[PDB]
Amino acid sequence: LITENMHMKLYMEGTVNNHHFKCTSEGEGKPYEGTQTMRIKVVEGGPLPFAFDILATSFSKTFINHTQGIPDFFKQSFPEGFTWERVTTYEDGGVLTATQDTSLQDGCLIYNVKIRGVNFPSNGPVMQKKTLGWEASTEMLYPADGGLEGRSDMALKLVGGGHLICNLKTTYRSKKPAKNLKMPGVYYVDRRLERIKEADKETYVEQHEVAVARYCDLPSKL
Repeated sequence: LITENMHMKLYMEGTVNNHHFKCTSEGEGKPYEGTQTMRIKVVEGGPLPFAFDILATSFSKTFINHTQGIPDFFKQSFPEGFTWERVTTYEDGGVLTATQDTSLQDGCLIYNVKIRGVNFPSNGPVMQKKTLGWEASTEMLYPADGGLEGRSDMALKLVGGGHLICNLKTTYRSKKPAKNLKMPGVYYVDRRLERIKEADKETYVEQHEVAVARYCDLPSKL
């Protein structure tokens, strides 16, 4: 059902500082090796007046390599799928919220994303388009209410070097009933999200992510 190779389709709509846009993507990856690729089109609203980089994480939790017994909450949620919602707070004032629906319709993963970003400073690297990709990041995940919550800090590279830091809070909800879910322990996902190709003023973007889950491998004294 969640096979070694899997494809996905995405529809995205939203608003960043009064600017409306829509996106679509199709892609594929290896859900069990944590690897994936999306080719993304801006179909309405382009060329975007803000750095495409703020959207990157809105574009895939089925594609995380879960290893040492680590109950895979995202894969188990199938056939019925799961949702996520997030608020990302940028240290210079911008806030982006995203609510997403992940389903599996007739062999293919369908993603539906709604974005709303406000308060981005007009003199900031995001609105001035002075960003250069994300550094690697670690998410810590912990169980809450029969779902998972996530916490992460991320660094967006700037022109002239230095970083704009942002903070992520995410709630994961299964649509499959709790007595069918082995819930995992507090765990961590390390991930790297890279841009592979762009064209036509970021109206075409190709994006690749690798992600691997872990329990803490450090010696314990207890």
